[PDB]
Amino acid sequence: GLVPRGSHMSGATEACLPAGQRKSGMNINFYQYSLKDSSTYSNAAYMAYGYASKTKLGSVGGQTDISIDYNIPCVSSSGTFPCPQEDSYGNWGCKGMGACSNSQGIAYWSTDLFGFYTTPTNVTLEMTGYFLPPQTGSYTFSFATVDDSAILSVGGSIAFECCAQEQPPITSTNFTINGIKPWDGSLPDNITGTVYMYAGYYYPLKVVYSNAVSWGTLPISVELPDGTTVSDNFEGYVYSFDDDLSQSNCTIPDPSIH
Ligand SMILES: [Cl-]
Ligand SMILES: [Cl-]
Ligand SMILES: [Gd]
Repeated sequence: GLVPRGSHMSGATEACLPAGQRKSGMNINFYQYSLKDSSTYSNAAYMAYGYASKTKLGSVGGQTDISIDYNIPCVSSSGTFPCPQEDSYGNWGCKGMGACSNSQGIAYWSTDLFGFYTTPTNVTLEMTGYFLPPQTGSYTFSFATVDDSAILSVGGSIAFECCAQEQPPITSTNFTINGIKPWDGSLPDNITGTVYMYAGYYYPLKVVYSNAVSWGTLPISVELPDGTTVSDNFEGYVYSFDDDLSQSNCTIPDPSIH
């Protein structure tokens, strides 16, 4: 037929065409989160939107390197250096540093999260922007591991509303990757979510990440339709647009027929 039939039962992921000035990178908003609170971040509502009802600490924009790798200090015989989690041992030392005199259970202050001075031991952050597929097809997003709790959402009315990136979070819990810290135990590594995307449309993207204590980890990747993998540095794929709530045509509910 003259036209494609469209994804079945309106199943295409909603995307956007913002007409404003495109900016490289994602916006990162930071919110208060309590040290050693292992329960708040176990709730879907909290991870989708509830985080923004706590105190906003600040923000940084234009971030293209979006992976989290936060290692606590080891106060060692030779000075204070960050300890890779896999190198921590005993009660406690860090391999190649000897015994550490400092507690694993207190808050620590650092700029390791996107240059923003905060407590990476205990914080919640929201990354927002738009993913621009250069290729039409299936994209598979993944978290290699999660310390401590995280979601990733893709699409208009899932991540956020088109042309409304800067607005209070929407209530959708239809996560693309659910890496929420379980109540009982934890969850596997390399948790994944797949989205079919049309080249040249802007797909809203939200990552919400939380840490309660010590090490923070969120290695973010995407597998492209060509089978190659982009890890950590999403330069060329992620962008921000200032809100334009007046741009009437901004939402594309079905890019499969637009
Ligand atoms: Cl350090
Ligand atoms: Cl050692
Ligand atoms: Gd942690």
